[PDB]
Amino acid sequence: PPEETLSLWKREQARLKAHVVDRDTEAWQRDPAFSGLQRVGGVDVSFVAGDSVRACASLVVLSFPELEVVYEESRMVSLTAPYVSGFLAFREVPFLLELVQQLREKEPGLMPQVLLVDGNGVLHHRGFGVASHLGVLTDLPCVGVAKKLLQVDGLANNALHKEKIRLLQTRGDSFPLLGDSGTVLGMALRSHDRSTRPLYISVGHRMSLEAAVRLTSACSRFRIPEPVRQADICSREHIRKSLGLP
Ligand code: NA
Ligand code: NA
Repeated sequence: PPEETLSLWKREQARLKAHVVDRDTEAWQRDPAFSGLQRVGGVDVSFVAGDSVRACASLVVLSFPELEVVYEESRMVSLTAPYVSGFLAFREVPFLLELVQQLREKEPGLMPQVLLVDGNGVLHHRGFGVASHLGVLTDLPCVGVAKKLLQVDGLANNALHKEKIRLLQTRGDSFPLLGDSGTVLGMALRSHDRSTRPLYISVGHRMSLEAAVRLTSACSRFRIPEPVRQADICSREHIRKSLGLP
């Protein structure tokens, strides 16, 4: 894309990042068992294999703590914004925001109290990933749940990182991800007793990192937390139906 587009995207990230709230704002977030939390949402965008434009965007809502799907919606979309590392949210957030608003008007009684986002929050090139960008615009508590480590602010998958993973033992075990300067950007979380590869959790909006990590653990029946896993499944199924794939 033109340099003017990146410059204005950077400025919009800065505008919105100033609205990120990196503390807990709801009583349910400050309770050990999340008393008062009833619905947790999950979001996904998945590209059609062999394509960088056509994709499926999905929103699911699950009951908590039962983790049963109570709402699901998937839509095929065309991601026409250019792809630039550090700016993925500009491709994906428009469609996820539209799904949340459709829910808010169609069935407000099913609105999630928090979203688990397949993507990063403040652990990001500019401290403002998809989870933070979606969180600020929806004004919903949002957690970034990433399956791989984004190597930003001096973070690296190095010998130290691998030894810290070795010392993770069970579901719920976690260690902090410290930016080169001293800002903790997220946590690596072992989400399942039988998997060694952690998830990388960071604040999106309106949650503390400690609470976000605990919520992600509470939502994990398998390695991928249930709201994220169900949104991924919904997108894959919708693509296969829409394109007639066996
Ligand atoms: Na509950
Ligand atoms: Na271990």
